[PDB]
Order: sequence, then C-alpha cells, then structure tokens
Amino acid sequence: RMKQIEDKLEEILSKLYHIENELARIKKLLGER
Amino acid sequence: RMKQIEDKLEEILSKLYHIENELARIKKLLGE
Amino acid sequence: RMKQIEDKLEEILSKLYHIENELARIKKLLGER
Amino acid sequence: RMKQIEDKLEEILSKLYHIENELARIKKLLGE
Repeated sequence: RMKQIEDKLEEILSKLYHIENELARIKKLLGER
Repeated sequence: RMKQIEDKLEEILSKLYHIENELARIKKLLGE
Repeated sequence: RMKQIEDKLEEILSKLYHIENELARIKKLLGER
Repeated sequence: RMKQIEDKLEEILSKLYHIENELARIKKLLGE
C-alpha cells in the first residue's frame, strides 16, 4: 500500500515532467513564431 | 487513511491524463 | 500531518482543475482561430 | 513515512506552480 502510494507519487511526478516539457516545447515553438 | 490517500492519488493521475489529452489537441491545432 | 497531507492533496487537485481550464480556454481560442 | 509522502506532495505542488508559469507565458504569446 505504501509501496503503491510510492509508485503513484513517482508516476505523478513523471507525468508532470512530461507535461512541463510539452508546454516548454509549445512555448518555444510559439516564441520563434 | 493510506487507502484514502492512494485514492486521491488515483484521481490526481486521472487529471494528468486528461491534461495530456488537452495537450495533444492543442499541439495538433498548432501544427506541431 | 494527515490533515496537512489532506490540505495539499486538495490544493494539488485544485490547481489541476485550474490548469485544465486554462488549457481548455487555449484550446477553444485556437479552435476558433 | 507520512512526512516522506507530505514531502513528495510539496514537490508535486511546485511542479504545478511551474506549469502555471509556463501557461502564463504561453497565453501572452497567444495574445490572450
């Protein structure tokens, strides 16, 4: 359960990095536009 | 109270997947 | 601590709704563009 | 292990605030 809570925390963090990156790419694409 | 936390975690993850869908639509709108 | 964990969960959820909404507005603005 | 969870929660919140900053920049780029 705690191990499960832990995996989910990390999964949440990983998606968050993915999201940041996606918005960062958008931002860049628009800034050079 | 661990399960209730794990439960919230699940919900939060689902929001993130919904966000990723919004981003996919957006990126297509922007021609990327 | 558990009450603190709880407030943070909810705060996280609230920002997530805000974010969804912001992306939803963007999407709409671009779709009508 | 509660604090370690609370700790992760803090980190996650900070990412969300960074995201909100990226969104502010984006919305200005789009003239909104």
